[PDB]
Amino acid sequence: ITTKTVNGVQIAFDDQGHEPGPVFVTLSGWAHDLRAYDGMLPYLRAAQRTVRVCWRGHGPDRNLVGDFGIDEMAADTIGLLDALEVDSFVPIAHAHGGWAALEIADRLGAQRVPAVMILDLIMTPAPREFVAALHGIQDPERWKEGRDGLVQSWLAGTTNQAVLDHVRYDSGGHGFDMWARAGRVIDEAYRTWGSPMRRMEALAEPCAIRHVFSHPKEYDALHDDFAARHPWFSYRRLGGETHFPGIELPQQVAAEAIDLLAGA
Repeated sequence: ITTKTVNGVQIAFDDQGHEPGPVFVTLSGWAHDLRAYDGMLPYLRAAQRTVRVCWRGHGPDRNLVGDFGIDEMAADTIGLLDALEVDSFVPIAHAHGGWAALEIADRLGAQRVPAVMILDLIMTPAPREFVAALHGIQDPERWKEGRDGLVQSWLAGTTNQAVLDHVRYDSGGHGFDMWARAGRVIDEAYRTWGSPMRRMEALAEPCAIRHVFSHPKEYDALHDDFAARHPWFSYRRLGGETHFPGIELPQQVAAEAIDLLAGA
């Protein structure tokens, strides 16, 4: 694991592979790091240069950082990719990392970012149960309750050892400060855009987006309708038990990313 100072903050990352073409850039969700992509990584790096990126405050340095959100996540990873002289690249973002993935796509254009894959991101407007949990993890006294309740629904009774180990053992060293911030940023993201589908339609020059998921349940039909209206959009339900398709089904998700890049 290596680090750079980007925008005055410490960004940890991983740089593997030398195949030519667009670079895979992995972006995790809130309160976990590039180990979310340990399963996919052998397949990704065999295919393309692969850069796994941590968010600010998520690297080995677990000091509390200044408050930040989606605009900073985007500017940090862009500044990192500029420093690494990465040209065109394809973000792979887990759940609400997709908000930053889309902000990055929107900032650089379709030629510098020709595709984006998103993993298990709520595509409807935010359910009220969700918003309720986004406020419970902002609760100093009961943020742990909120997390366990989010986690338990993310697992959905799974037996997949990789997903179990990642949630139980591989996301330590975070607390109220980061979980409350995730509550703040995810809540404000739905409040501002309505939904990530609305977020996508606001892209001036939409690149190729693919949403890969196992958890929403409502509707694939909302996806069919979105794909039928926008040729740049695709999607695939994976059939996994969990909220973590990249960890539960790493080869299949990698195959999807390699497919998405091939098309674009």
